[PDB]
Amino acid sequence: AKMAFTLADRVTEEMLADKAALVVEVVEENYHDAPIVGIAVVNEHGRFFLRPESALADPQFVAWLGDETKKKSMFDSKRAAVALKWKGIELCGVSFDLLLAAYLLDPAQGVDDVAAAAKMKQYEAVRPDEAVYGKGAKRAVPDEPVLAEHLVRKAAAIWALERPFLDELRRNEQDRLLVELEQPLSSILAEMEFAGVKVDTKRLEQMGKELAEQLRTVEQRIYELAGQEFNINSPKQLGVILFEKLQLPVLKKTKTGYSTSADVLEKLAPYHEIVENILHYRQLGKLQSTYIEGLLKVVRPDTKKVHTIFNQALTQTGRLSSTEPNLQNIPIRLEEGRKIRQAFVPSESDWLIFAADYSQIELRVLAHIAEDDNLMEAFRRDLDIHTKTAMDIFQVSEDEVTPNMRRQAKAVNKGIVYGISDYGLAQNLNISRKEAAEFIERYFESFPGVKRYMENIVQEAKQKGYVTTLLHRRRYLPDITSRNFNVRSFAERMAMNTPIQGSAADIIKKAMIDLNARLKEERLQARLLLQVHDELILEAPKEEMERLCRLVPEVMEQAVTLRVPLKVDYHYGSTWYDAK
DNA sequence: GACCAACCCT
DNA sequence: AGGGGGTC
Repeated sequence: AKMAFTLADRVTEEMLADKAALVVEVVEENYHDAPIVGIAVVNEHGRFFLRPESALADPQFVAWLGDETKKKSMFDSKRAAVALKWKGIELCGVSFDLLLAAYLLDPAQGVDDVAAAAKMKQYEAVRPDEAVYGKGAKRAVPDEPVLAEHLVRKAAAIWALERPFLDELRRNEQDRLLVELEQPLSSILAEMEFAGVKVDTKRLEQMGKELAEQLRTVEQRIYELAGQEFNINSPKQLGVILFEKLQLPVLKKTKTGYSTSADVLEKLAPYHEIVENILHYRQLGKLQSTYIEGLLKVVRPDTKKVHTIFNQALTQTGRLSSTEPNLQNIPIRLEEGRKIRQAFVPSESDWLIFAADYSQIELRVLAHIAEDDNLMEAFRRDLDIHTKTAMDIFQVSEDEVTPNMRRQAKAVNKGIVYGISDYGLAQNLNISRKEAAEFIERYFESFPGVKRYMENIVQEAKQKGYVTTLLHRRRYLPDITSRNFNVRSFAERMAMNTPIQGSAADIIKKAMIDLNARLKEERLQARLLLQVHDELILEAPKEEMERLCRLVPEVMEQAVTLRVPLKVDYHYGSTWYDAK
């Protein structure tokens, strides 16, 4: 049932209306320096398909793309915007992004194409991308009539669905969240991804060489200690060596066999010297395969940069994620892995890396939303929150908090944030369930506002069907009324955690927007490179460091006003590693 | 190609 | 709480 459209050979004026749905199709998953395979425009004058070689060489089309007063409705405008950046072309005037609209309305739908968004409004006259392009090894751009019809159907769907999505967003009080936060963020993210992060590949290659050697040493030790050679990475062979040949106790069983997770191996260590070597082996192998080799695979040889993609429409809480590479999980906890960060360097000579991070943003949001007097006081006094929680739950003075007490109060604080239960805290602290329940009980005795919040939010999630964040992000929790304890309990944890994690995500997004405007106003050459949930990483000329020291924390702290202050710490240095 | 245990981050 | 090799 073909949809009517003009398969245009040249760009004409009626294609350049000041309101249109626009599709700029980039089929490669990684859109950096990738082909644009076709273009489609739908507006008041009709529906059009243009070949990219024609349209992107046409000066009037390029000027239309870059004209802020010519409004476009798209799906996943950052994909388009980034692909066009690599071709030297600017995309402006995107006033509606259907991907981001669908994500705000319900993140649980997993909307990743136009067809999935359209289904939300009983619009089905468009195919899923997976049906048009196929999947896996059979993934292919189809021939032009099939391609052109698909792109026009997508554009037509966008044109049809804008009004219904914006109506619903408004009813939800999410219209400003789309227009003033997620859409402008999307363009900031596009700049970040495009700029990329410079990598010292030589330093990485030498790290790889050293690891290679330490891995050979530990691997031989392991075969010496096992008394035979085997695939250390094989769960079958390793399970046989540990739990049969060597008779180590079986403390945990996997669905398919013996468990060898790090928590289990740490318990087995006293019984045999093989265990610490296996652990060290896995630590090095992780660094080698994921971080040295993985990173070296994705660095662009021409520029020596990595260009991540930030998925802004994926997480259930409002966080971003990062892929190919993931720059939000670069090792930091153990010193040997943290050195990987010495390979991330400024993109120009005499530039430095600058990192700013919120101090305990999740707990401070909790203090604000729960209005707990004790917690709010703690933050208003800028106390070490974990020491203070130790003092209250153990009923001791600051002098009497031992390192183990602080470690445990810390785990409780994480637990309260992730809404965990006597059971989940017990596993984390390696203790009994009754003991955990005693900690939680003491916590709530000291922070009765937090308890009140946890109760109130679970009830609100049951009453309304969802919970919300500070800036009106939403998460639907239909399992909250389940009669199955485990399923219900998980939904309740989500009710408790989501306004905390999600409101934190809202605040840092708003900081990024405010910061980008300030950097411009000041005409600084400093640029945002990365976000890592509660921190922003920038590069700038050494001559701008002193100004950034004042400017960046202040923008991040003033992003919203909460009942308690926000606090931002910062550092800078020659490499990401040194920015500590 | 798809899963799953495993492990890196906040 | 939220993400991003071996074995069939």
